[PDB]
Amino acid sequence: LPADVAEELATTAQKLVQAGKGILAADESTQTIKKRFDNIKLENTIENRASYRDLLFGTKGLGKFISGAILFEETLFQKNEAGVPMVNLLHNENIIPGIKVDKGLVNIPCTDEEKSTQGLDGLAERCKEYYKAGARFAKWRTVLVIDTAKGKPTDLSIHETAWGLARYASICQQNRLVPIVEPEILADGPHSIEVCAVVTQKVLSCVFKALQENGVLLEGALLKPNMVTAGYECTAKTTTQDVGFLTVRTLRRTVPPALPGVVFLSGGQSEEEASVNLNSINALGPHPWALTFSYGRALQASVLNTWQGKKENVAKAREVLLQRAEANSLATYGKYKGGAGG
Amino acid sequence: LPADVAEELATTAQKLVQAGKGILAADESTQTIKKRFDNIKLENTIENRASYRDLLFGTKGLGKFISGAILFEETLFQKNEAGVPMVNLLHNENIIPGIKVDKGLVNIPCTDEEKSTQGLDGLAERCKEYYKAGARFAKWRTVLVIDTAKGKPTDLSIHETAWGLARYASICQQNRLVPIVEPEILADGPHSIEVCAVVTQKVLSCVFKALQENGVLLEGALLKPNMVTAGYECTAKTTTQDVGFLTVRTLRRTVPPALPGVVFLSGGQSEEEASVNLNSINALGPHPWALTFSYGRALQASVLNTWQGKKENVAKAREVLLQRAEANSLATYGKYKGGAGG
Amino acid sequence: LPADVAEELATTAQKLVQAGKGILAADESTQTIKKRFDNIKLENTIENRASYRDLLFGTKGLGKFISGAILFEETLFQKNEAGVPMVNLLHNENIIPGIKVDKGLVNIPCTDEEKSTQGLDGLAERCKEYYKAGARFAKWRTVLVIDTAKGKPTDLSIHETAWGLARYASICQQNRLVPIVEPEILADGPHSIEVCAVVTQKVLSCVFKALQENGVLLEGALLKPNMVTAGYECTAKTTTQDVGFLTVRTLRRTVPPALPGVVFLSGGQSEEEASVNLNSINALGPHPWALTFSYGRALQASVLNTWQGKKENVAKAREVLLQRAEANSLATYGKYKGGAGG
Amino acid sequence: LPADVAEELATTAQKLVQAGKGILAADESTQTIKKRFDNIKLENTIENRASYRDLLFGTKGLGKFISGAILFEETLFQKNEAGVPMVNLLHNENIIPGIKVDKGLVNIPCTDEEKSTQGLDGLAERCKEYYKAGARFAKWRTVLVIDTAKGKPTDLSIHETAWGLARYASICQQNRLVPIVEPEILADGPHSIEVCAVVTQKVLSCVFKALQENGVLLEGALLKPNMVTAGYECTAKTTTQDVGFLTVRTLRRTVPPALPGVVFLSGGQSEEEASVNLNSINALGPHPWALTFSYGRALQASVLNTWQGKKENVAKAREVLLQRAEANSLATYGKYKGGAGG
Repeated sequence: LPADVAEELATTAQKLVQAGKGILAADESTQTIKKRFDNIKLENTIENRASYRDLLFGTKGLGKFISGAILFEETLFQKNEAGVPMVNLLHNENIIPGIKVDKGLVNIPCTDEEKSTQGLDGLAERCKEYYKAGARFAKWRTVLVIDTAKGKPTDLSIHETAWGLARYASICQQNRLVPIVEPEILADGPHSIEVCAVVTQKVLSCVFKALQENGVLLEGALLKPNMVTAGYECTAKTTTQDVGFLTVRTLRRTVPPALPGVVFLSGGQSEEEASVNLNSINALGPHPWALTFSYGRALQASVLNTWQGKKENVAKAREVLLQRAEANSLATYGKYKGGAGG
Repeated sequence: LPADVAEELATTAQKLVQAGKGILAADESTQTIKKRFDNIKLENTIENRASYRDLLFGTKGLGKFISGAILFEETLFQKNEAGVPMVNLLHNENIIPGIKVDKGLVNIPCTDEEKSTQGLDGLAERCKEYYKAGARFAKWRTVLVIDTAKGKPTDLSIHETAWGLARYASICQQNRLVPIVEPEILADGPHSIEVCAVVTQKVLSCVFKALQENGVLLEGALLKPNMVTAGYECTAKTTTQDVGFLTVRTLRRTVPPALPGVVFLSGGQSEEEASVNLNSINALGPHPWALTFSYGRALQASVLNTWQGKKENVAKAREVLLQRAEANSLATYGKYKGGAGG
Repeated sequence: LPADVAEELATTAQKLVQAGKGILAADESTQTIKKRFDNIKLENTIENRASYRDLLFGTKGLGKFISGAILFEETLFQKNEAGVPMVNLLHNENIIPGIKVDKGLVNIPCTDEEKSTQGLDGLAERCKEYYKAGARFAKWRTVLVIDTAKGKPTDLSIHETAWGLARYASICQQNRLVPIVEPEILADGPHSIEVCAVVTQKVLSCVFKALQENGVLLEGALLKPNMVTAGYECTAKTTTQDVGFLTVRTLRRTVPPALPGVVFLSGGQSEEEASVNLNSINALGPHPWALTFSYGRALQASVLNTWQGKKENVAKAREVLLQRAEANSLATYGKYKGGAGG
Repeated sequence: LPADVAEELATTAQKLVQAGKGILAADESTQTIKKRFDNIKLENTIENRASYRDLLFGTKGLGKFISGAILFEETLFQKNEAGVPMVNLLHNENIIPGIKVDKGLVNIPCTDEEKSTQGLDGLAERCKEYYKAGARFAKWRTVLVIDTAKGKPTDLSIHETAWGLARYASICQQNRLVPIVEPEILADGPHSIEVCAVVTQKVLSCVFKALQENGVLLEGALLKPNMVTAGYECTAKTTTQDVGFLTVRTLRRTVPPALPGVVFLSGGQSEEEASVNLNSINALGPHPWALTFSYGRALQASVLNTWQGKKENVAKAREVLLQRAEANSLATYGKYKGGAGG
């Protein structure tokens, strides 16, 4: 890898997880964002989306709590109503433009409907396309599922996820883009927080091994794993402390120090849950990597809520955004005392 | 895998390598065919290709020496000058329509220009599109290289190859399409035939393992490997006896009997050489699988040559096709005495 | 591997599974044989064992149904009461002396009591020791267990078994000894004959892959797998035909033609069950390898029974031996009609 | 793994690499020590070794620079001339008793004389035997070699190494014994330091992966790798700065933070060089793990030299020990200024 691009990779990767800042994931596809909009009964118009992405990226002050924003293709190339290109709104607040570059989840034949992530085809060309658009980091999401009964996640699922992410990451780096390796394991099921730690540890082990095999520069890469948590169905009352501990443990057991940081994913956690947990993790003293956030839902839920599509509520909702952005910023320093919303 | 599709895959896989028949590869992309045409100084027009494909698939009597013909997308959906759909010319002569599903070779980042075969994005839908259009089996080509000095093929190559193929092969089988797993090792370089056997043995072992890992029904699939030959620069005069022995050996050492047959590839072998070799192979007593051919160049060279585009030479050319196509048919039984051309 | 030793390996491996002959496993350790003896209330004296091994190996005519006898260390070096060395009794009846060379099963730390096989330490020296004693083939037994609920056999179990056998086999060959690779999967449990086929296929896949990695000459090796059968607890009434089919399928799906033969293991099957099943397997037409037996209990049960330790019953029991030896010999040709005992 | 043993392993692992202390390797086998003694023309008698070990473990004040000392079986159970048990000399100076558990290197069949470390047979029982005798941690040494031309280290080596270590490491941990995973890559050959980094990175990656696969509690174990240096024939004058950088890099790229520390090995480095290098390493700011030493030769050379066996030189020699032992202690803090000998 050219010493220049390499140096670039390392720089942005490190800038992406600088002290007190996380990444806002506003990369919802036209489909998923529809889901988000439906909750506030908003019409999934191109105008509505543009107004939304403009609401987030235009929030004056967002640059202190956000290091980078993961953008969806559309948004990466669009402008708001007043002709201001979205990436410029980011630049205004010193936020780094990012771009989701995977073409979605499909099933693996001969597995009980376990996902595979499309995107490798043409990815290299797209990367350049995006860099020119002003993007500096990319994201590719995979989905693993725990089901002790049905033996999930199977080795094929794990191997597939390992190799895919690896291939993808090796490509982005070639094209001056820092890869956010996202091997998400879904909390779905009655599995306990212990199983989650075990499965999460196994997966990450495989992941990094694949990264090694393909030659992914860890120093110019980021990991976006699921925090260790109980299954959605597990009645056993686990505490935020367990979450933090078990998570930090499994990470220390797998993630080499070369990796600049870990940008956590809220998954199905509530906005507060994510803030607290993230906090309880950093609360656990000095870690060898940054343990920040890459929150989307956990950062947008109330925003999208209080907005209701009605521009009359734009400012009001922009505050809500900073409210959550600051919570998670302090949570970075283990300084978030539950209060910025519930 | 549904008992119905399984049975079908098994059926066509076995039909595709029936006694005495091989596969005709006429799936040349617009670019590659251009190269072929350039030799006879023919213009790479749509009409010219149409006439050429038509010339091949029209050859009355072709069905006795040809089980199936690998078509390129275009040819799979086109007709000849007289409005006759190309697939129909095949049906006429009882030939099975095949389709090349790989979207091309690309480089693996962090390897000395080693390839990665594009395709998996969409492949499922495309497979359906093709099945409807009368495609029964598919093709995917991977390119490995031997370079002892530079340590090629690297594990990354061999790995990417294995997983790529297996990924494709499973998708195809899901969509009633028999997959021809093509792990081609370029005979380029001064490597000896002994090294070719070793490397090939390795490569195959890794491939079949990935096939297993992904759930590729061997009984409903086929393999198109290179024959065990010396390198293009190996001054060591090796015999066709050697080619036959080593090849049969490395195959017995790696291919499970559940695999219907091996459709050999000519590569850079002269039409006669490919025939001779394929004969030397089959000559080695009964084998657990069919050791047939899936030639393209070693079948078309003389035809395209004698044709010169001039329709005035159509039948003259077609004769040459049957000349070769029969040569190899006998080679199948080990009954080919070097004579059908040189 | 020296062409001479290699040639030797191939020869004995092929001689070991010649037409109509199987291998008698009389390699019970002082512990296990105690178990066998207890059933007839025999004292586990050295004299008793010697009388026993002498009863088997002395049976005039045993050389037609037995190609080789797997011996336990002791027996390999002992003589009978009249000073006749055991290996000489074998030579008399043209039976090839074999030797169990693994030091037993221990557990794998961090697995639910899954076995690991000791023996690698010093194995090479022992091999020579044994060859000098007149042994030509060796055996090393591993034990895998199916438990869908507890996810057994785990990958660690499978990987361990794969690598161990591999290491062992590569050593024996070096020392002029043909290795009988035995990856036994126990029928214990409520798993169905379908699961057994699936698990057995997975395991064999891994096994042969490891063999490849270590460089085990398949042509000078033998496999001793468990037949595909229902779990001991599975109430679902399976037929001998299913057993035969499913077994042959999984074998064709994994075992390369290079492997000279497969010497089946009776495990917990009754003497007849083993004869019938073995028969129903060969009944399934021409196979690419020998599918013979390596029966021990299935060959000794009635012998040890009718003998009762009382020499007055030696001849009577010797007949019983041939009775079973012939059953399984015909079963080799798919010619065993249930009758030689029940 | 029991919470009690887990805690213990974790404890001693962390104690074994406490600030400023390293490990003294005096586990030399009767044969290797003979070599050492031959240099000072001393007779390899039982008494001589006893006096030598006694000289080392008696050094009043040694405990400040030495956390633990790797003993050979003999020394672990012997006493000095005055009847004082060797382990007691250690306890006196608060040094932790360690034991080498590997039964020696052997060749891997079908590799150009690459090693395989014996031991696993019995290791469990022996571990108990040793724990009782006061052994708290253990040692196992694997030897890999770099030979770009002959493609060394082969995957078979790297694999066997990884699985061997992990197998041992898990057994030790079961029996309250902290395992020192020793993947030594011989600096032999003209390979550059860049290649050493690459190969080392690879090797470590594979090792930690096997450790994971086997369930080796990283927190209760330690690693003894080679430092990243150039080959014995590499005329390219590399600096200690380079050694320090590359080494720190390849480690950050492969070692999870859960691993307490890295106990470096001198190999063929001169006492001073090992000190300098180890200093250049620690000099590179704070690290997530302890980058201490586990020297043997680089600690004993001058001592054994100045001793000449003549007890008349005992104290004179002991001073030299503390001379070096302190050198490295400061090297630990990056405070060693080249002066304690040359």
